[PDB]
Amino acid sequence: ATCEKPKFLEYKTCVGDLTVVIAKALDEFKEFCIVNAANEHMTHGSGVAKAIADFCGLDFVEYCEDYVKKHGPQQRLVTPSFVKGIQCVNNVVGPRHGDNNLHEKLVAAYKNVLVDGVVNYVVPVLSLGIFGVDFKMSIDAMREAFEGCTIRVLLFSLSQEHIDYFDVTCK
Repeated sequence: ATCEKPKFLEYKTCVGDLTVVIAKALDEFKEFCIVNAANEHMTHGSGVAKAIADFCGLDFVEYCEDYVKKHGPQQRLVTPSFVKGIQCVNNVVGPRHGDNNLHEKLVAAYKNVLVDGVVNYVVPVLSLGIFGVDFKMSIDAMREAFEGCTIRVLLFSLSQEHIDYFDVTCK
């Protein structure tokens, strides 16, 4: 029933990179939003940003560049993906480690994932800088953000241990 709202919050997990998770999402959701852990300037030099930029292509990249150029930096930019099956890319700028109210800002970052009309999401564990630093806070924050929502979330990370923490905290 993957183009309808779920009855309640549903999760999927993937230990894998963007390539792997996108393939899994295409297969299991068919249609979905990819969340990109972005910077304000929507640059894609490295990491998931670079991965999404490479995967989505020049039209995606040009879209983001022109937007920031014309409209200035963005903390949440929902863009076209230019990829069949990918309803949109939600470029979410999360907090950095040591920021004031890290937890609150993490919750706010995950609440920014939601896109009106979009029911299926691929969501990375938002990093605070260094890989794995506060993944527990980040995953906890996601759940708080998503509480009660009628969405499906395919959470992915390159680390099994991030996924195991998700697993053990499922309730």
